[PDB]
Amino acid sequence: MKQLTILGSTGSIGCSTLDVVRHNPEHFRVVALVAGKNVTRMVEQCLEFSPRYAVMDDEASAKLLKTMLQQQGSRTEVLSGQQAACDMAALEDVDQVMAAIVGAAGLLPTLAAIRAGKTILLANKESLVTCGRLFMDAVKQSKAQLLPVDSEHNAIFQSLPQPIQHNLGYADLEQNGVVSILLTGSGGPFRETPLRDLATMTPDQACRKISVDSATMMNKGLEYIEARWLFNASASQMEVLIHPQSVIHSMVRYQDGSVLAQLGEPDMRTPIAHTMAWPNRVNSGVKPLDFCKLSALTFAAPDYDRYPCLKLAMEAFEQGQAATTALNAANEITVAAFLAQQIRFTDIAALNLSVLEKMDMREPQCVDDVLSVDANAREVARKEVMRLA
Amino acid sequence: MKQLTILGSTGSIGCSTLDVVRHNPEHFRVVALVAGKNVTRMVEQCLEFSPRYAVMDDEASAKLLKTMLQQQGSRTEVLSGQQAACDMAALEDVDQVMAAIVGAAGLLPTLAAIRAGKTILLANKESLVTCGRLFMDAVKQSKAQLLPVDSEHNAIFQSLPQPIQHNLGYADLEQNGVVSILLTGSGGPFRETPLRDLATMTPDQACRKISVDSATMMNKGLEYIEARWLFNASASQMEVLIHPQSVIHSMVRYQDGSVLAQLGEPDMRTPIAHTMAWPNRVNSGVKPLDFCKLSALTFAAPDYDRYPCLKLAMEAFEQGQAATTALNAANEITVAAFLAQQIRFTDIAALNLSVLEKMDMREPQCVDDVLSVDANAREVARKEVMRLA
Ligand SMILES: [Mn+2]
Ligand SMILES: [Mn+2]
Repeated sequence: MKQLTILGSTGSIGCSTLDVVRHNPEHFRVVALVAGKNVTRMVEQCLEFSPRYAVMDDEASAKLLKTMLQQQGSRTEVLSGQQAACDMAALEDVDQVMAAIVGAAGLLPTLAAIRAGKTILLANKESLVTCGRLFMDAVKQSKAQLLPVDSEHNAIFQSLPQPIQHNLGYADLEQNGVVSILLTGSGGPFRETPLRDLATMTPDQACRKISVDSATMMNKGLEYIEARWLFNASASQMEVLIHPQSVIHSMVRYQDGSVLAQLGEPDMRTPIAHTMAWPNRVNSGVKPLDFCKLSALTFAAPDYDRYPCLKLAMEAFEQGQAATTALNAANEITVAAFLAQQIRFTDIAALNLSVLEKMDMREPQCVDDVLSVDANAREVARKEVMRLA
Repeated sequence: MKQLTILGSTGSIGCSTLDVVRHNPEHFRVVALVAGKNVTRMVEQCLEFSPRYAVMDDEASAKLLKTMLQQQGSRTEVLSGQQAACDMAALEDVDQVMAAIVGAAGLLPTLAAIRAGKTILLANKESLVTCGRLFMDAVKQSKAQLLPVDSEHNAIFQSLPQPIQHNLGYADLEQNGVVSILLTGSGGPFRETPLRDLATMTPDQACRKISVDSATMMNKGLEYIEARWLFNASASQMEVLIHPQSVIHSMVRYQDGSVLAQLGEPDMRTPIAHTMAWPNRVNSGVKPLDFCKLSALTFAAPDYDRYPCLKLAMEAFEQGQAATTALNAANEITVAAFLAQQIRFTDIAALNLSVLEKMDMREPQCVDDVLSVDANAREVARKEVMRLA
C-alpha cells in the first residue's frame, strides 16, 4: 500500500495521477494534496480521496477551502504556504511524491521530498533545467528514487537496464551497455514550413506555450538538458531525433546494436501509472495501442537552421546551470511576447540567443542563486522584447 | 570469464557466435565445438579458438579432423557421435551453451545442457516446437537460464520485465504486468500478391526453405508455438502482427498501456551477443541502426486466408505437441515438394492441413515419442505429395 503526496493536484498531471489512484484504490492512498488557488477543484478531490492534509498557496484560498470543506463535513486539515508544501513532501509515512508543481514554485517542495529520501515522481522541468547539479547530488545523498513522469524521459527510463533504473543519476551508462539515449520529438507544427517563411508565422498557426515550445523545440532542448542530468549522459551519449508520429516516445541504444523503445498512446496516465506502480504495473485506464490504426512511422535528423532553440539549449548545457536557468527564463518572456504579437515567431530563438549573449554570470549554488539568475534573465528579455516593439 | 560450448559451430549462427567471441576474447572462451561433417571449417575454428574438444557427426569426419588438426599441431581432442555432443553440453566448467544444432539432431544435446542447469542460448526451433512441454519442465527442475537467440524471441525477451527474464518459462506474465506478447513478422514475399494468384507462385519468386516458410508464415506460426512455451503465454496473451520493414523485431504490451520493443539491424550477431553478455552487453560488431536511413514503419493484422499455415500452427498448439511436431514434420516435406515442382505454392498449406487431419495420435512424453510422430507425419506427407504428382 503506497501512500502519496501530490504537489499540484488540481493541474493536468494531478488529475491524471488521481485517476490512477481512483482505478487502483488497493495499491495507492492519497495522504496529502497540494494545489495553487483552485479551491473549487480541490474540494472535489479532498472529498473523493480524503487526504489527511490539503495545502493552498495563500491563507485566503486556505480559509475558503476550510469553509467549503467544513460544509461537506470533511476531516481534511487545511494549511497553506510553501513551507506547508515542503512538510507535505517530507511527511513521515508518505512513500511517493508527485512533484507536479511547476515553475520556481516547485523547486523547494521537490527538493524537500528528495532530501527526505522519498520516491519522487518527477513531473516538472524546472527541477533539472535550473538546479540539475544541485538536485542530482541531493538524490545521491538521500538515495531517493527518481522516476521521470514526462513522456520522453519515462520512455527512456523504461528502456534502460535495471541497474541504471535503481541508481538514477549516479549510474554509468557505458558501464551498463548503453551506447546512447535517443530523445525523440514531433518536430513541431512548422516542421515542413519552408525556412524563409518561419518569420511570418502567427500564434493561431501554432495551436499554448507548450505548442510554441514544440514549434521551436525549446521543449526538446529543455528535455536534452534534463536527460543529461537525469541519466548521467554526456553530449556524445545523446541523440535528438524527429519522429513526427510520436508513437515511439523515446529509445535507448545498446552496445550490441539493440535499440529499446517505449510506445503507446499520448495519454499521460501511462507514464504516470508506470512510475507509480514501479517496479510493477497497474491499469491506468489507457487504451491498448492499436498497431493497425497507425500512421507510418518516420524519423529524421533535426535541422538546426530550423530549430535554433535546440542548438542553443545544447550549447547552454555546456555553459552551465546559470546559462540553462536563463534560457528557460528568457524563453517564457519571448514565447509570451510572440504570443501577444510584439515579436515575430523567429524572434523567440533570436532574442533567446541575445539574452544569453548579453549576460555573463556565475554558476548557481542553491535554489536562491537560481531564482536570481531567472529574474535577471527575465529582465534582460523583458527589455529585449521592447527593443522590437 | 564465461566459458562455452557451441553446438553446431560451423553453421551460420555458429560463425556469428564465434565472431562475437573473437571481438570480446576478454569475456568469452570456447571450451568445446560441435559440428556436423564440415571438417574443413572446423579445423579453422579449432585452430583459432583452440577449444579443448571438437566433435563431429561420424568417426569418418572425426578421424579426418584428428589428422588435419594433427598437421597444424592442435591440442584439441576430437570425439564424435551424439553422446559426445550431449557430454559437451553438460561439461562441468562450461557456463553457456549455444544450442545451434537444428533438426532432431539437436534435441538431446540441448536437453542435456538443460538437465545440467546450464545457461542456454537457444538457437533452434525444434527444441520448443516439438518438445515444448518436456523441455520447459526440464528447465523448471534444473533451473537453467534459457536465453532465446532467434531475432523475434530475443526481442520479446529484451522487452520483458526482469523477474520474468530470470524465471523463463515458469513466470506469470499477467502477474508481472504483461498484457500480451507482440510477435512480428515481415509477412513474406507474397504479402501483396492478390489471393487468387498465390496458386501460381514459383520457387524463383521466393528467393530457400526459410524463404518459403516466410511466404507462407509457417515460420511465424512455428514462432507462435515456441513463444507460448518460452514465455508461458496463453493464446489471448499472444498477438501476431505484420510489420513489413522488420526494424522492430517484436514487442511486449503492458497493463498501463506501454509497449516496449527492440529494434536493430537484421544482423544475428546482435541477439547472439545479447544472450551471451546477459545481463550485460558487449559489442557484436554490428552497425548502429541509422534511424534516418529507414523505410516508413507500418503494421497490419495478418489475414488468415492469406497465411493458413499461421492459423494451422495456432490451432495445432491447442491440439498438443503431437500436432505441432507433425506440423513441423509435414511442412518440411511439402515446402521441399513445392521447391522441386511437384506441387503448387498453395499446396504447402493444404497438404499441411491434410497431414494433420488424416492423422490421430497421442501426446509425446520423451524425445523418442516426438521422433516417432515426426517420422509418422513425414510419411503421411511424403505420400500426400504423391497424390498430386
Ligand atoms: Mn515531453
Ligand atoms: Mn526468426
